[PDB]
Amino acid sequence: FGTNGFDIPTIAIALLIVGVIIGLSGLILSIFATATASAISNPSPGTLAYNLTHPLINGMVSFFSFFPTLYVLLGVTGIVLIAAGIISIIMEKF
Amino acid sequence: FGTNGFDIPTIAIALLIVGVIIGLSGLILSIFATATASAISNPSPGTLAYNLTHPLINGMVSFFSFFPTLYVLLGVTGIVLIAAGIISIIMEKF
Amino acid sequence: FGTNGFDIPTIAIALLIVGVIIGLSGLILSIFATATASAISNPSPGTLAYNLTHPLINGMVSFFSFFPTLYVLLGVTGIVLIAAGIISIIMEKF
Amino acid sequence: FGTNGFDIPTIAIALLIVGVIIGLSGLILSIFATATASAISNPSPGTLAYNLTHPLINGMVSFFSFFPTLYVLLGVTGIVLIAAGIISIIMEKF
Amino acid sequence: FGTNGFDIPTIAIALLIVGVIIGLSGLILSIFATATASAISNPSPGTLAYNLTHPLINGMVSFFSFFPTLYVLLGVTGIVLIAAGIISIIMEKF
Amino acid sequence: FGTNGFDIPTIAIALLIVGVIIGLSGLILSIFATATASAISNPSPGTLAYNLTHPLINGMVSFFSFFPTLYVLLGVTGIVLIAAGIISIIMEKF
Amino acid sequence: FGTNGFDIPTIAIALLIVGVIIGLSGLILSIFATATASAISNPSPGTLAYNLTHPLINGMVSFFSFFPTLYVLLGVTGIVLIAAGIISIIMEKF
Repeated sequence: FGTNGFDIPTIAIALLIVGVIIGLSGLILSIFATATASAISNPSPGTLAYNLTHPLINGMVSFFSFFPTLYVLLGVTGIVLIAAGIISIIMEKF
Repeated sequence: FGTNGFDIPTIAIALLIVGVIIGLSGLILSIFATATASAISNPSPGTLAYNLTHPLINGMVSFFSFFPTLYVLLGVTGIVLIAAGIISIIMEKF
Repeated sequence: FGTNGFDIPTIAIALLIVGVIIGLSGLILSIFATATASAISNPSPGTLAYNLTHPLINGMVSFFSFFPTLYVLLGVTGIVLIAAGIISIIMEKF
Repeated sequence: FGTNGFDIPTIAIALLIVGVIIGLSGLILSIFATATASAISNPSPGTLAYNLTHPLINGMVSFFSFFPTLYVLLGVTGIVLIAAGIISIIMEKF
Repeated sequence: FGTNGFDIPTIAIALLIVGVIIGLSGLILSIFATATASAISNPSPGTLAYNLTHPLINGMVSFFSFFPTLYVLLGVTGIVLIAAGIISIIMEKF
Repeated sequence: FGTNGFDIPTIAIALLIVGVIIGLSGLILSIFATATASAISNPSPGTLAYNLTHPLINGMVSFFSFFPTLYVLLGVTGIVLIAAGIISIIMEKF
Repeated sequence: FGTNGFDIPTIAIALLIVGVIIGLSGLILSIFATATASAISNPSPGTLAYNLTHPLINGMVSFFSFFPTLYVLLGVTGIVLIAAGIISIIMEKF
């Protein structure tokens, strides 16, 4: 069901795959992050361990704050793909 | 029953396939998402685990909000295909 | 699901890998730094051991303060990659 | 249905294509701009980040304000094309 | 849909591409500039580091102030292109 | 989207590249200059080390004061380039 | 009763096997865990044996809390398998 490489069943299968992978990833990352939160303690505000450890958790927080826009762009890509398929169909179907 | 590549039985079979695949995908994704909801807990509003985990679920929500328009475009594609078939029939059938 | 080398499932898998590795790294570094903090003592402000040891901990603090911006740039790289993929799709999909 | 290169079905197909492409473009640009608005924050009116970032958003606003007249001219072009077709028909049809 | 090289679909696609690229660029530059603002500190008004660092941030501010007019001219170019297309159509369409 | 070598997407990409490189350069130079300021001390106003070291820091200050106008000219170059592109379009587009 | 490797009797037999194995496993693990609960005592809240033994039972509890989602995913796999069989039948049965 297509013209050259655009197959609606293939598109649906790809959507299935990407959705399941993203759900998987969220699950694994949340489960791991719970363990990370459990492991690290809060020594004190101002002794050596604090100076040694604070920037690491700051970097953790920053990167995990960067995740959402990555996911949003990944979502946007699919609309572009389906749309390019539509236009390619229209171009030479008539 | 057609002229070159437009076969109404083939079209009906393709519609069967895509519909069943989409129903399958919805079923699997919902069942998996129920497990995801069960697994992740709500630690607290403001401690480390919250900072570590909140953006992930935000990205989850965003992508799953992107799904509907993808499905709508996928549906729109079929009308274009059937219509191109109709026009191609009319062009050289007379 | 792509054109030449841009595969959304591959992108999601790569995001999974990088996120898990970064969480791992933070965990290991924090656990090791706790041991470092425990091991080294504070001899006195002005005798020989202080002169011998202070610059080392200063360098420790400095490098660990350098970590955050490294992580931020590492996060920024992914947006560039996904975006280049989007543009490459658009260029020859039409 | 024409004389040399003016084909009313071809004209209708071209109108279909351009309309769908323009709707596509508006959709994609709006969805992307929502993400852009979400990503960038407002640091403060007068510190370093403001000086560093304000002209960029000013240029964004300016270019997007330039879009409308581009679209209007693009629309005007079609009337000229159809009209040239009409005149070319009249010239040698009699 | 054109005469020699002026194709309205191609024009719309080009507008899509340029708009998306400009939005991308603004996003990346703002995100990077936030990190730049975070990294550099304010040592003091009059010691060595100030003399060493102030002209650099001055040059930063100047160039980023130069960006807007560049964007405005880039926007102006498209009106010229579409208009040249219109005139070229009119010249030999009749 | 152009005539011979003037491509608006290429221009936007070039602007992206130059802006990011300039931000990079400012970041690296400021971070290095902070270390330079930390390393060198102030011996005394009138003994040997002062005579030995003062002209070096004077040359440092002078060159870094020369940077801003270099950046301003570098910014000016882009307006000239875009403008030459506009004029070249106008010359033979009609 | 199938096409290539999808055999409904084989599927039913596999379901029988997996169900019986899972029931077996639950039985054995519960019977063993009862003995584990009987064997270990509660020395006191704060003497040496408590420090020596508490983390072990904590790890026990954690892993056994991890079991349920493992079982849920194992259950989900079968729906995917049966569904892939259905789609494979439909693809080339017509």
